[PDB]
Amino acid sequence: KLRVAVVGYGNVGRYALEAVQAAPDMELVGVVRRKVLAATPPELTGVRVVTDISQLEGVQGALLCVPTRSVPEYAEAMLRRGIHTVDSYDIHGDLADLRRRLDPVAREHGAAAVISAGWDPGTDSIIRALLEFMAPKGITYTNFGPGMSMGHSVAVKAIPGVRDALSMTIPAGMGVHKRAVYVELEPGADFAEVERAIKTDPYFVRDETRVTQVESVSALMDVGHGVVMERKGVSGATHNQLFRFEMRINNPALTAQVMVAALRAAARQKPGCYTMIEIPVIDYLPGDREAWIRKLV
Amino acid sequence: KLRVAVVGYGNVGRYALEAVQAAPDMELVGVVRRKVLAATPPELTGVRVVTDISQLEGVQGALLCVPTRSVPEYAEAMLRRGIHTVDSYDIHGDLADLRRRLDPVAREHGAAAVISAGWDPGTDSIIRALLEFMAPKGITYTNFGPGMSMGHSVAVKAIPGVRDALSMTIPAGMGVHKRAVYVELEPGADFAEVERAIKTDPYFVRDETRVTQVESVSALMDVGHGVVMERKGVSGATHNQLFRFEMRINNPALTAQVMVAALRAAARQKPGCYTMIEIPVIDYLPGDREAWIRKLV
Amino acid sequence: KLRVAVVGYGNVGRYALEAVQAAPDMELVGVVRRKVLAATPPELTGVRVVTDISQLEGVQGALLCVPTRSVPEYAEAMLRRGIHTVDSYDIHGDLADLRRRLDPVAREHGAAAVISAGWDPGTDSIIRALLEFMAPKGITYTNFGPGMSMGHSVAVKAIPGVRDALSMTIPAGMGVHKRAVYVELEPGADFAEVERAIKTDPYFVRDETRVTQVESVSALMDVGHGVVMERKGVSGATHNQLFRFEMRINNPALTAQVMVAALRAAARQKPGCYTMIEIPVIDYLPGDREAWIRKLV
Amino acid sequence: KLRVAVVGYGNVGRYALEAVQAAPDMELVGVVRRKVLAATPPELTGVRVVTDISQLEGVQGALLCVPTRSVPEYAEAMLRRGIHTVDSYDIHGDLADLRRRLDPVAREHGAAAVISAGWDPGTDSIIRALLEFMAPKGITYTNFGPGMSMGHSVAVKAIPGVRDALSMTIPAGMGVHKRAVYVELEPGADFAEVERAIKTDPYFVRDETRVTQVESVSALMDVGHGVVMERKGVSGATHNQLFRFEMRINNPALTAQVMVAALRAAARQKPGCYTMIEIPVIDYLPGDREAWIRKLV
Amino acid sequence: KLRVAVVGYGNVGRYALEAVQAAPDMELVGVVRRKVLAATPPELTGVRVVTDISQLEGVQGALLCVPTRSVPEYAEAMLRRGIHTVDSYDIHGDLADLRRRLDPVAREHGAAAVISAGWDPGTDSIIRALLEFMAPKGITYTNFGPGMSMGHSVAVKAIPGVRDALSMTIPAGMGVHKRAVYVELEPGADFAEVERAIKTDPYFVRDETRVTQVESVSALMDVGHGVVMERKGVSGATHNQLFRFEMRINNPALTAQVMVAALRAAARQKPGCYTMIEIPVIDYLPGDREAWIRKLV
Amino acid sequence: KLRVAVVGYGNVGRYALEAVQAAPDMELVGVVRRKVLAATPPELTGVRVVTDISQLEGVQGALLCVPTRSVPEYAEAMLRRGIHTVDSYDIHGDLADLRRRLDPVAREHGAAAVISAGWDPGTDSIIRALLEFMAPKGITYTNFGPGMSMGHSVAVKAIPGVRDALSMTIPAGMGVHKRAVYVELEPGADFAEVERAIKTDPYFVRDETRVTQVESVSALMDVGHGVVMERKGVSGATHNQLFRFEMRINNPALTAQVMVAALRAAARQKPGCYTMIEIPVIDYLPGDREAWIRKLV
Ligand SMILES: NC(=O)c1ccc[n+]([C@@H]2O[C@H](COP(=O)([O-])OP(=O)(O)OC[C@H]3O[C@@H](n4cnc5c(N)ncnc54)[C@H](OP(=O)(O)O)[C@@H]3O)[C@@H](O)[C@H]2O)c1
Ligand SMILES: NC(=O)c1ccc[n+]([C@@H]2O[C@H](COP(=O)([O-])OP(=O)(O)OC[C@H]3O[C@@H](n4cnc5c(N)ncnc54)[C@H](OP(=O)(O)O)[C@@H]3O)[C@@H](O)[C@H]2O)c1
Ligand SMILES: NC(=O)c1ccc[n+]([C@@H]2O[C@H](COP(=O)([O-])OP(=O)(O)OC[C@H]3O[C@@H](n4cnc5c(N)ncnc54)[C@H](OP(=O)(O)O)[C@@H]3O)[C@@H](O)[C@H]2O)c1
Ligand SMILES: NC(=O)c1ccc[n+]([C@@H]2O[C@H](COP(=O)([O-])OP(=O)(O)OC[C@H]3O[C@@H](n4cnc5c(N)ncnc54)[C@H](OP(=O)(O)O)[C@@H]3O)[C@@H](O)[C@H]2O)c1
Ligand SMILES: NC(=O)c1ccc[n+]([C@@H]2O[C@H](COP(=O)([O-])OP(=O)(O)OC[C@H]3O[C@@H](n4cnc5c(N)ncnc54)[C@H](OP(=O)(O)O)[C@@H]3O)[C@@H](O)[C@H]2O)c1
Ligand SMILES: N[C@H](CCC[C@H](N)C(=O)O)C(=O)O
Ligand SMILES: N[C@H](CCC[C@H](N)C(=O)O)C(=O)O
Repeated sequence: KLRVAVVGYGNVGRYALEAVQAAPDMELVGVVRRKVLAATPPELTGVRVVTDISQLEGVQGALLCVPTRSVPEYAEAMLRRGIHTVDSYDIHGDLADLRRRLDPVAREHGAAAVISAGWDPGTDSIIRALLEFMAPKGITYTNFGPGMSMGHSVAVKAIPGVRDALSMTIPAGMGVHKRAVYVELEPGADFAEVERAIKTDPYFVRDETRVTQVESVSALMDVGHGVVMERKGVSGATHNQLFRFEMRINNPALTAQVMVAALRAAARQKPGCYTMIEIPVIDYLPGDREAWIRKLV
Repeated sequence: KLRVAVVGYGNVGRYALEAVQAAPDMELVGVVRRKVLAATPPELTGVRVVTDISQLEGVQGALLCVPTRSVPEYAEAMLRRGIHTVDSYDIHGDLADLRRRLDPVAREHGAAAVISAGWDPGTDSIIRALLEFMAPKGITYTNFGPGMSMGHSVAVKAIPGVRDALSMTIPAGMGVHKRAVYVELEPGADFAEVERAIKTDPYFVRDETRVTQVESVSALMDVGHGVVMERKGVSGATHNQLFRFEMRINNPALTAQVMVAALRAAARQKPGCYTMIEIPVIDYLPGDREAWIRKLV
Repeated sequence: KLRVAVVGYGNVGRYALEAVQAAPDMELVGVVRRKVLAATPPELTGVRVVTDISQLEGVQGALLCVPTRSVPEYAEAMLRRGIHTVDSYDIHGDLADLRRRLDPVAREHGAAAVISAGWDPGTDSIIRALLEFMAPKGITYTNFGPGMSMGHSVAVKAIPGVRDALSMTIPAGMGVHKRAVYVELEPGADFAEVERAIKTDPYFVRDETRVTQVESVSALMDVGHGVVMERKGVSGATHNQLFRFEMRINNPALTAQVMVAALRAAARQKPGCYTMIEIPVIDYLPGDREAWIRKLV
Repeated sequence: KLRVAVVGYGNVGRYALEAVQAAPDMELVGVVRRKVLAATPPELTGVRVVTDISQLEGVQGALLCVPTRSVPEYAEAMLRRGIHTVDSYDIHGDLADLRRRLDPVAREHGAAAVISAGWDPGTDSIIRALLEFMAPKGITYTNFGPGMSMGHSVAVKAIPGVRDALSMTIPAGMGVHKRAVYVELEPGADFAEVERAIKTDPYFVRDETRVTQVESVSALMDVGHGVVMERKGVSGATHNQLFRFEMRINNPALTAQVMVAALRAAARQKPGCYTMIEIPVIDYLPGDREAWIRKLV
Repeated sequence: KLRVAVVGYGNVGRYALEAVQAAPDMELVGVVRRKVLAATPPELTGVRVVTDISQLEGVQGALLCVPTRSVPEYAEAMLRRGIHTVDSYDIHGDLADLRRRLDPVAREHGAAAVISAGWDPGTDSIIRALLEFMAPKGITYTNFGPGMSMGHSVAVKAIPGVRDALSMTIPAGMGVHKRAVYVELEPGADFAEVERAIKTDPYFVRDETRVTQVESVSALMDVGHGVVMERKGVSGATHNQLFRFEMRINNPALTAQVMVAALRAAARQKPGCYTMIEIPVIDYLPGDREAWIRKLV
Repeated sequence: KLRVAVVGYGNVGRYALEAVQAAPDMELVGVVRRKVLAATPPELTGVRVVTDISQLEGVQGALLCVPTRSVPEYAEAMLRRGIHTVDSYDIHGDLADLRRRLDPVAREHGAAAVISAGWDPGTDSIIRALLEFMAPKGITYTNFGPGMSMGHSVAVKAIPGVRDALSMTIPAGMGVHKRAVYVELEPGADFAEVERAIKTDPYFVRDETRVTQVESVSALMDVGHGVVMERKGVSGATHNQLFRFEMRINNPALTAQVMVAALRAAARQKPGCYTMIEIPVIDYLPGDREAWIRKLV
């Protein structure tokens, strides 16, 4: 029923299309791309592809599957048209500001926006909140990898001279990580300059980063990723409460599925902007509540 | 700030008291017990203890730490007084109905009730809900133990002729569980009788149960418990997404802590009755939302 | 490049197509299906689809992605046309016999056939052989699941009255397995008779099998599967040598990828029929040998 | 049976003898040592021990259990006498070159040579090849230890001044390793110079190496070793395929057992030089093929 | 039966009190504190609390739950009074000397002293001793954490300017540890100064230490800790024997419990001073030996 | 220095010989066998083998490596000659009686005896005692396997008609085990009768046992074994204390090494009989105590 459009046909966008088609409560009106070539990708045969969302039926919701750094602008554009929006904006240091920014825009145009709705930020944030209130005193650790960071990869591919890139995240334990970036340079690019731009990027300035040039990125790339979140803390006055959550998943696949759920929820909220911990988890499930209560609680 | 009362001073009740005292946004007005002897238990020295909640300040919320089967009547009594209530009612097949029964009573008295707010039902429910929407197709398994089930223990304890009892839950894998009950009989009691009663209790009727008489239950009892929840499912059209969540904790201590977070949440809801998946996870955290968003998302 | 055709567009066939397309030394000529409807599934847009392999260019090799019980007939058909063939025939009981049956047919038509080339039988077989000669004395245990057995699922779907079916394999440990079948019955079929047919099928008669009728098989089905192969044996006269191999993979995806490698190898062999342990592992890698030796040995 | 001689009665040689004695298809003709003292070690009682392979019956195959840096010369010597040879040459850097060097010598004398046939290089190489074709895209990580590297230990023992030495390999993760060397110095030798020689030896120059002088190497030495080989890759176009192989074994025991199997295979090959991935796995099993197919595939 | 006194009411002291009360063969005569305020802590309601052990019954044994560096003087004082003593003195390099110093003082006053009786030193020592004689050759590694070190915390706490502190121990593997100190400073204190003092404390001088100032230590502190002890060694002439021991426990609670068992043991020894490996493990069990032999051996 | 004899040259006995030769504080005077053939086993060349201990020098201690059921009689024989004795008598239900039986015999002849000194009973008993006093309330689980039980194997080999046997122990979790016995029958034996005798044996009457006839036991036999002992209990009043100990070892190898340590200890005790929990663990280590204190505590 909910009419949706996938914006940005990249990694997450391609899985988003599949997530929307499998969804029992949604309808894929079309796909919004920067350009639409005469050669139609196999999986888009029979799918409406356009350069502007307005040329797409009566779109009520949009999955913003574009680069994180482009999320703010797209989000505002869709919101100003009264279209609910979901994105997986992953900059932890700024998403709280983005929410305050989109809130009024969303409210004034009678729509809802759910930002940072991937697995991290996203579902892992809900997990961190659970662990936070289950054992208030202590420390939580979120260890990523080994795997591909779609966000870091996009930032490297954005560097001039980079034909293609793979940003891998390696867990060093205790919340600390190391990053290995493999770059496929364009003919004429200067490795040293590309290395400088990578390490200077805010995405990379806080972690030990190692850049290596390679002949082929696709030969080394696997979009799989994972996480291990752990907490050793106190329940009331009771110490040594141990919690552990782990995933070994297809990064883009899970992100897109989560984004779909967040949009299902966005369409149920009062106009405004939300992060995933501000929405009752039942709003992420399709259909009436009763059945989910009996099945899950 | 929030004035609270712990109702029922047993296992969970003891930890509930500690959980409330450690919470930054709550004040423990007192403890409600069926009886108050002249001999004051040490941890209660300096704590108001009465047989009726009416003799306690201006109690705004109450943690119902009484037997599961006694929860319905207690919740209705506190609600009819305008007191928010939280309980850890653990009968999965019935809780949905309990929610529908308490909803109107809660609403008509301007109060909010959060039922089944322990770790399972409770937080494990929120977890199951996440796994469900992160990968809509497939199967989720919840394996408990090895550990003590406070609920099953209470049930056995109530049986006539049982001086004390320990109900252990053993994980057989794939969601199947074996139950081992260690019962300490009262002088001159019919074992075969107690045994028969145990096996046919709705709490035991569905699982493979073994009963063994022992000289001392306290010599064998440890209130530790744990869980392993797993899901192998499909995100969109992408198969083999793997998720795993595990806990190894003091059972009653976690439950009491979760109940505390839930009551905090209850005081923030519109009058009515809710299960934990019907509340935004951030309302379980004390204080303003903004800081929690920067820290967790 | 090796001109290749995919026979049977089911689960394995779907991934097989993707496997061939990604292969650097192969060209996908077309797909052979029992029938070709006017409605072209998206992924087959631009792909030649016929009902007889002879209407496909100059096919040199064929991937028999048909039901295991149909493999012998397809293989002979293909072999009699000078086309190398590969299948994932999974009946351990008599695959050795199939090999003896196809050997002369393959030799007399100047073609090679590599049978039972999935992950088990297939790659797991090579692993069992290594374990076997690395520690000649002791016992090997191959534990499957939890996951979907594509072969058992196909067998159940073939029973009259079954609309759709899922056969999951559960590891009981020590090489023992339990099978849980979920069936979506056809309007009118009798559960009891379908259940009897499933339990007595040669695929299930040797394992504790449980059958359950469900409303939706697709809601529970995930094609992921896995294995844990272990061996505690003797090297020479030195006891307690410990080996362990494990996989958590997309079942049909891996099967098809292996079939492509097996076909690559098939084209390099003398005319005849082989199992995977009768072929040097290097023949499964594309291109000249030298590079793989330096990279892998 | 295949008449076999063990060349080099060191660690590997000792287990090699036991491996041959347990082999159903082999006969131990004798052992070749640099010298034969009048004091016969217990285990060699009844075993013919000479200084030149020609004084051994009619030896058809030889296990070169000599230092890796001595292998090329021994292999050629043996091959020039029409004797099939097997070694565990472990220098990954140029074993491919050794193979090209021995190929003609082996072919021109009608004998077969299987080089680098230990567990790594050796069996682990076959495993890396399988992983390679099961999931063509992604990266493989081979993590060693904690344990004793027989090869690095031999190199250290060869340095002037070293009375005895132990070189342990420590897994740092992601294919990275740290090496901890324990040396028992000869009366008078200088630690600083021995330390320098160790650290700059080609065996150690590529890894973070630490050297420590000890009073007794035998007190710390255990020949056990292990490995964890992992791969997260793509099958066809399906990402996140997870594979893991692990062993906890007696290093030299396994090495010698594999060498025996490699020699068994060597005798079945056309004259020439091979690595283990160039030989069908079934040639490593004793006796007719049929039985192994039924038992393993 | 055995009349006991808990000396020092801090972390371990609190649990020591609980440990003594639960022990079947002991009576808690009282608690010795440097000061006794009019405000009686709830758990001490009904417990005799004094500033000198002479004001407590006929104390026969004392648990010295005071800072490690204060243990020597306290032990000598209790011993000179004929009181058996147990402590958890954790300085590994010094304890042997402490044993030689307390031995005569203990003997000349007809008392027994068991030093360093926590879990490490203490029970972990007994464990290391077993692994040592079960496999005499090889190496044992003791990896602590993640968790809080009561000892290191006390040390930091004592530093001038530190209001409160949390010393966490992180396992780097192979016996190496990283230390993370979280310090809550007193108003107007020099961080760089406190930081400098910490890093040079004998407790910290040998390991990689990081110091971080925080607003609240209690918000981060959890007294849980753990350990993983492993040994790969030789039993006789048989290599690769693998042993592994792990604990995940409430640090101060286990220590207090072990100290209780040790004191029980102390009252059973000939006058003098002992470490835990110098006492038959059965003297740590209450009551007659016969039953323990039937139950444990 | 301590002069020792190995009695019974079977599995444990052969490793016992090696354990004694590696021991720094012992001397192997000889081996006592029921018979001594003209053909000397390789490893006994240079070792004195006789049919009666009296023909062995000045034997001060003896390792009784004979069947458990023969231990009582041998133990008494050696003790009556003033020879310390060690055995690995594994019948848990009776060893407590055996101790009371040997005690007076040992004392009257001025010797010491350490019974049930293997790994279980033996070192695992010491482990169980530690866990018992570290957390008094709770339950301990000892899970064996998969592996070979030397004791059960001996009992089956003792059955008339059994040419050779392998008794494997499989862990079913929670202290429960299953037993798989593989028997190689003599020509003429009756499988049914052998099966009856196996299942009737006290060694097998308390566990689910399955007997299978096979052509070769040596083809399936691996003397490796292991254990996982776990405890979830209370330290004082603190619940959920988690402990876990695991071993993957050469069964006979470890048993013999432990027996050697027990004898080293036996020679340090006052005349009498002991189980391993009645001896300070330091007495199991060679040489002066001081060094072990500084190294282990
Ligand atoms: N858990 C999380 O929160 C989480 C997880 C995974 C991913 N993510 C986020 O997902 C974002 C996208 O990932 P991806 O791998 O799909 O990236 P991608 O493959 O580059 O796809 C982005 C698509 O947006 C469009 N696009 C590219 N550059 C653009 C630009 N500069 N301006 C406007 N549109 C542009 C393109 O689609 P068209 O060519 O069709 O226009 C492009 O294919 C990442 O930045 C990452 O931060 C977050
Ligand atoms: N490791 C292993 O060795 C291993 C692993 C996985 C799978 N396998 C084998 O793979 C086989 C196929 O699995 P799958 O999941 O791909 O089955 P599937 O999804 O049912 O597809 C089989 C295809 O075979 C073609 N076909 C030809 N004759 C058929 C017939 N008589 N009945 C039904 N279909 C027929 C059909 O394609 P068209 O409609 O296009 O004609 C059908 O879609 C299984 O039987 C299993 O034994 C082996
Ligand atoms: N996976 C693998 O591929 C793998 C694994 C394990 C070991 N290896 C290889 O095995 C090789 C041997 O290991 P090891 O532990 O058996 O060494 P070792 O204990 O030192 O024995 C080597 C034997 O070689 C003979 N020898 C002939 N020439 C020699 C020389 N020039 N210097 C010293 N000895 C000489 C000696 O026997 P005589 O005294 O009887 O002449 C010596 O005992 C290592 O170099 C290692 O690279 C490979
Ligand atoms: N496995 C082990 O061996 C192991 C494990 C855990 C802990 N420990 C040891 O336990 C020791 C104590 O730990 P904790 O956490 O209980 O420390 P704590 O919380 O500071 O308690 C020590 C108590 O001793 C008294 N005290 C403090 N400073 C003193 C001083 N300067 N002189 C005399 N008395 C003093 C105080 O009790 P009053 O106020 O009542 O006088 C204080 O509460 C640590 O030093 C650690 O080394 C050893
Ligand atoms: N943790 C433990 O407590 C533990 C662990 C492992 C083993 N064990 C015990 O070790 C015992 C022996 O194990 P094993 O594998 O060495 O058995 P084994 O291989 O049969 O060796 C026993 C030896 O004693 C002699 N012997 C055999 N039968 C005898 C008889 N009926 N009367 C007198 N002597 C006899 C023989 O030596 P000769 O031919 O040289 O006379 C025989 O080789 C087992 O019963 C088991 O209970 C205990
Ligand atoms: N921050 C983690 C997880 C990022 C997940 C998602 N934001 C992505 O871009 O892959 C990383 O560095 O891998
Ligand atoms: N009771 C356990 C361990 C026995 C260890 C030792 N007593 C043996 O005979 O192997 C079993 O059934 O395997």
